[PDB]
Amino acid sequence: SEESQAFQRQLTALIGYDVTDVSNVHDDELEFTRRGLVTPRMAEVASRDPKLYAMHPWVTSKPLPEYLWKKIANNCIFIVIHRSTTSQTIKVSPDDTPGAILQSFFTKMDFVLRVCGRDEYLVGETPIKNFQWVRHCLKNGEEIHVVLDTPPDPALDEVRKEEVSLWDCDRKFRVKIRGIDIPVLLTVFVEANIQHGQQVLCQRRTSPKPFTEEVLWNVWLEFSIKIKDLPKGALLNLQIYCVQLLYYVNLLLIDHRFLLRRGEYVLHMWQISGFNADKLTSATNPDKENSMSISILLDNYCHPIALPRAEMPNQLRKQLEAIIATDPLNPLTAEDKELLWHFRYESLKHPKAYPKLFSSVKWGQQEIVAKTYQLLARREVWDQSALDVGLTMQLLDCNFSDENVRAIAVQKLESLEDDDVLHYLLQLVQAVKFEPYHDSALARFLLKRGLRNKRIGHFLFWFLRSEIAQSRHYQQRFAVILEAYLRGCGTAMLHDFTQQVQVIEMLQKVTLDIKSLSSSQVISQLKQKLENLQNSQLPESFRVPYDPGLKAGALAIEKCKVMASKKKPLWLEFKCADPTALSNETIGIIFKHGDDLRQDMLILQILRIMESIWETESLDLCLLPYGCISTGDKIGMIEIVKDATTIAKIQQSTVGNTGAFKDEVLNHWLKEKSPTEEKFQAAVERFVYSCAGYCVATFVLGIGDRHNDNIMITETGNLFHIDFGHILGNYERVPFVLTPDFLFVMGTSGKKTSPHFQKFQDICVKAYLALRHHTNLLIILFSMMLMTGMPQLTSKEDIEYIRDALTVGKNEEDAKKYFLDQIEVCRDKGWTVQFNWFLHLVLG
Ligand SMILES: Cc1nc(N)c2cccc(C(=O)Nc3cc[nH]n3)c2n1
Repeated sequence: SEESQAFQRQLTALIGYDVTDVSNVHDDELEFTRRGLVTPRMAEVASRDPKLYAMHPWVTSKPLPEYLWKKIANNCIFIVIHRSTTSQTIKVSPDDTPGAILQSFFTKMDFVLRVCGRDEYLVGETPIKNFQWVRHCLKNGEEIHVVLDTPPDPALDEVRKEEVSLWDCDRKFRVKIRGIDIPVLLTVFVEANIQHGQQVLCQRRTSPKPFTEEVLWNVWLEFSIKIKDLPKGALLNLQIYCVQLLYYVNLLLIDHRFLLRRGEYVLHMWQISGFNADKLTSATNPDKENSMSISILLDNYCHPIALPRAEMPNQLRKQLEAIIATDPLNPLTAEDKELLWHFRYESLKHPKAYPKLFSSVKWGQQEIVAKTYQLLARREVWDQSALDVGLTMQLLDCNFSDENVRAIAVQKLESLEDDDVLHYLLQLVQAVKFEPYHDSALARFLLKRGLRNKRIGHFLFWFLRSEIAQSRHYQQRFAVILEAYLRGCGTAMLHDFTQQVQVIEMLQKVTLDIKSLSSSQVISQLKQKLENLQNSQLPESFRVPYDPGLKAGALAIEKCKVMASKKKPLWLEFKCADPTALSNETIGIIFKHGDDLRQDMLILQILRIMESIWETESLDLCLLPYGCISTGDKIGMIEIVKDATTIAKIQQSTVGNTGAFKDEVLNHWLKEKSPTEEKFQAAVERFVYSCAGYCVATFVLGIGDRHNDNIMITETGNLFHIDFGHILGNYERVPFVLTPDFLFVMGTSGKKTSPHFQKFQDICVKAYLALRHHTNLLIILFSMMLMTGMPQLTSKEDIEYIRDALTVGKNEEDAKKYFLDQIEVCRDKGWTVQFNWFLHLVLG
């Protein structure tokens, strides 16, 4: 069909990479996964209620927090229903269904309740107190404005039609290293490794030969592992040294069909620069003219080789219990491993032991793996226990190459409601990088979830698209997942994603084109190019990628400008394209090149997770984790937090480009911007909370020592950090930033105390203690973040920072003292560090 031979060109420009291309593949695993995904996709489309899918209610089965209950007049929430112009207020109880909120308007004085100014529907059988939009209304002191209208037509979604034994040969596995060769450049040798989940099962090498643009060996490298002991997910890892590593490449020793890898191979190798997820890829370097390659041979006879509790002492029990207790990063000695293994059935009654128990497995032994599978059939406790995301994330990291282990963690995620899937989506997507195969329970889980809900589906799209555009190591695998998702979301979203891509691609060339001049001469062209695009180029509107609910209209040209950073970002403003928009505020997006916005994404995501850990304890630490979409390499968009200034600019205003930071200023600015002393005391309350929130979160993440220009505040007291790639993204110390100008708002002056400051410490202590209950979760997310998104900064010693910060092993009281001491390094230091940042960041 020419229709579905044009559709493929659409998907291709939507993905940013061509899936059908078969030039950089040495097998049919991708075709196999593309085909492989047809069933889970079609199963999901056929399974979704077309109406609830069309309206995508943003719901939560979580209890309504205290800070929102303690902000209720009397079991009464007010909604304002709009039509023509005619407003109308109804007396509604939190437990009121939105279906019954109409039987309180069609009788109390068919259709659907849509939020004013956004594509957000209050539909289905949920208590209204459970709609995400209702909770944010209660939080920010805002009236709930609904506009009655027609439900979208489900028919708008609708998708376009479609239609011997390895355990029987005891031979030592071997690889023939024919030789290497590099288009253009010493001593050089191949190192060959048989790996499984970062566990090296064997090591062999070749003889150091002279480094010539062509180096041959024709050697057979016999390993000490039997053909019959090779576990599925095992990688032949080939590497080149000289001693320093130069290039690597991997090859699954067992394919997607369970066949021992036989034949001839020429593999284009990945270069190094300057541990991480890129070193794990089964993908080869597409760049042929430049890459080093390697030629090998694997035995190829006949011959398809296919792959098919008692008592316990006391000091041992207590030794075992101490192992299960230890954090995810604490290492296991052979003694610990042999212990976990011997008492495996007793280790099975503790879900918390699974990562350590599965890590104590000798995967290079057929019989052992076989018994581990015996163990997996006795999974009742794991299956029954309450789902633990931190524990679940652990079995999906780089340390576990076995599909059956990985799949039990995916089985545990199936019971996550949409709300929670969004909290962990970015990291589940990054977790695909640790999958030995392109087709996994996780890749299908991501797919099943995207296809069932447009919010998860929208973000799943941008997340995959971000990776396809800047990761050559994982783009193929990611392009196959995106294509699977796009062939089932519906033509509605299909067309909708098309609008989005056109706009953002248009605005990126502009970003790059304006960047080419590093002035009044600049201010000129920017307004010229935005005049061009506004005609028959960018269509009427488009969804805001970081906020799927908002549709952005035309460019309010007058407000758009190039900003003053070494990298010249664009400050763009859009009219809301929705007439029902209660207001006339624009949509502010920053477009930039030079910031590894991938890093901000991972950080902002953990920031949303800490806001959620604080909710389990009725704490609102007022963080502003702004929308942020990475669109490629060192490029993307940033949501503009309205009514906000940089702390340094508030200083540069009444001291100006100096360092003579007056402790008086911030409080002057806050009073300057407050219309009443009522609003001033809220702007002070929001400050204490916001400051405490960032102080802890920042400290825990090891991004506490920040420059003055990289901390912002709203005219309403909300402080917040920015530019998360600018630190460990390109990196005397302060633990976090708690300067004298902040402290002066709180009431204190240098070495004193005030009510707000004690409130400050009591929030900080609570907040800091509240996260320590999720030590394991945070350690794993922090760990996964460094492997998948922090190029260079791994070491493992960078990871182990979080252990120290989270003061693991320490009891509560010892942990409260440690934090208060950290608040003291701040008190002691005052302006020392900020001053060095000016001395460093503004002058050298
Ligand atoms: C999040 C936010 N909001 C602003 N109002 C803003 C205003 C000026 C500059 C930046 C900014 O540079 N943010 C970032 C974040 C990552 N890179 N740059 C801003 N970021």
